[PDB]
Amino acid sequence: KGRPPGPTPLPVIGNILQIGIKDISKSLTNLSKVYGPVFTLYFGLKPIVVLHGYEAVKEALIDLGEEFSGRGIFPLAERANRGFGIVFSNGKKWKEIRRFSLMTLRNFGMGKRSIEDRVQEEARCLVEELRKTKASPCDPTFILGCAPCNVICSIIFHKRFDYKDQQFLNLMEKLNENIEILSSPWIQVYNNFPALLDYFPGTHNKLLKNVAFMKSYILEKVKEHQESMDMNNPQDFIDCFLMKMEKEKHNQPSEFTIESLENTAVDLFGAGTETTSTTLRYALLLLLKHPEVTAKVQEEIERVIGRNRSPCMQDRSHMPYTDAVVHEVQRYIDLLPTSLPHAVTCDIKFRNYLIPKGTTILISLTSVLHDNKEFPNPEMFDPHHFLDEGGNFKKSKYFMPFSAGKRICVGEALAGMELFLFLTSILQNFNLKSLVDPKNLDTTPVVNGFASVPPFYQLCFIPV
Ligand code: HEM
Ligand SMILES: C[C@@](O)(C(=O)Nc1ccc(S(=O)(=O)c2cccc(Br)c2)cc1Cl)C(F)(F)F
Repeated sequence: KGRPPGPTPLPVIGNILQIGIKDISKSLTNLSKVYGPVFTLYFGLKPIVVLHGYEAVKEALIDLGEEFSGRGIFPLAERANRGFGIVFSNGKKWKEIRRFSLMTLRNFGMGKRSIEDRVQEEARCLVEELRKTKASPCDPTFILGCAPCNVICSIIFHKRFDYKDQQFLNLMEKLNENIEILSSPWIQVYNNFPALLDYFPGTHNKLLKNVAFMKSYILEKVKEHQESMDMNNPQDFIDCFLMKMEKEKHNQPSEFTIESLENTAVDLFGAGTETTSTTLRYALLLLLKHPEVTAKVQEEIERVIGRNRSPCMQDRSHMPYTDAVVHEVQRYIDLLPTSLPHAVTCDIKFRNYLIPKGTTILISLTSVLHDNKEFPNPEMFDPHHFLDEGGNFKKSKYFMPFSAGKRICVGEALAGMELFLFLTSILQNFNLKSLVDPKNLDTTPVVNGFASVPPFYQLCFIPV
């Protein structure tokens, strides 16, 4: 017709009654059966266009990539973000900062030391810290959160920290606080009613204070770098950004500034820590529930890699089962069910519907990741979803946990390295033991807002 169809919204409240609050993804799936793959929803007064199923997602994100390359900024994000980096940036500001970040985040994008070497050092440090637990019951939340944060610390400041260093503990405290705030179920009420942000500013003020603390901490590092930076010899992301700024002195306007560097660094810490941490925490929980899966991974680790050397990225192609398990964890868990909000760059005609410039687009990653035809029994954890009859790795165009198109995760290659290297290192050195027993523990995702998190669990890391 003209505009995508949808349920008639109620005045002021919008479509909140149909969407709900607990499971947003199931509501979008039910609405798609009534309104089709392209439908309109109202988050208060804000019109949102939801894309359900692979065909609609692939046509928008890949075929009309540039048109759907914009980032939709919700009321809370708008108030909690003073200055943009990469995540909430748009236009030429986003295009330049993203292109720089992608080139810098390549394996050999920051001088002599590789991204892999930084992850490999962290994987070795992770094992040493799990060894300190003395095979006693523990909540892995803290230890599994330390490694991805330290990888970004090693990428931004060229040096990792001891899991006891106060400045590292402070940085993690601000990141965990911000995630707890963003993952609080009553937060979407601010997006449905942007007026409530003015009457109840306590939420966004706390996010602003933690971001300002992180920005100022990063500012100390950029000054230390400016003091000892050697041009022609970069060691990290800051060094690469400062020399890009030197190349930008001619044609002064510049998208690359000390301010934009602080914003990009906090974005990389925010988007790169909890995503990887939660996936690792969920992976270990799923490995406890399925010890037969864990045993087959350990068989591959013992045969391809030994016990006398650390795992590397070259081992992955020779390890189809382990690669399938990693892919299955990401596919099953559906970490970001609706990804990050998108926005249309210009007025476009999509599926015989007119979507005007700046309209917020919600990509249902669940509809792709949990496709019934591509993954028979999609609500069940099964490495066979990424395996053929012979046990060889079976790729899927439906594997979109990092989303797709122009806005695809900048840390896709990094997260892949971290997930593979950390999990193989843990299972090479330790056997996972549950105090509750495999039958008793629940692995069903706890969807509270716009992120899937595992339930609380404890486990023993027994050395092999
Ligand atoms: C398993 C771990 C991870 C998952 C599942 C994940 C997932 C995602 C998803 C779904 C998006 C939204 C893409 C979109 O807008 O459609 C995203 C964006 C982003 N992620 Fe990741 N991510 C992960 C790890 C990381 C890491 C380690 C980094 C650090 C380099 C990172 C940096 C980013 C950035 C900077 C963006 C914004 C991209 C942009 O607006 O252009 N992510 N990620
Ligand atoms: C700096 C800030 O932009 C921020 O931290 N934002 C942010 C961080 C992580 C994600 S995430 O999608 O990686 C995510 C979100 C919740 C739970 C998990 Br697990 C992962 C999304 C955002 Cl907008 C802030 F908002 F604080 F200002």
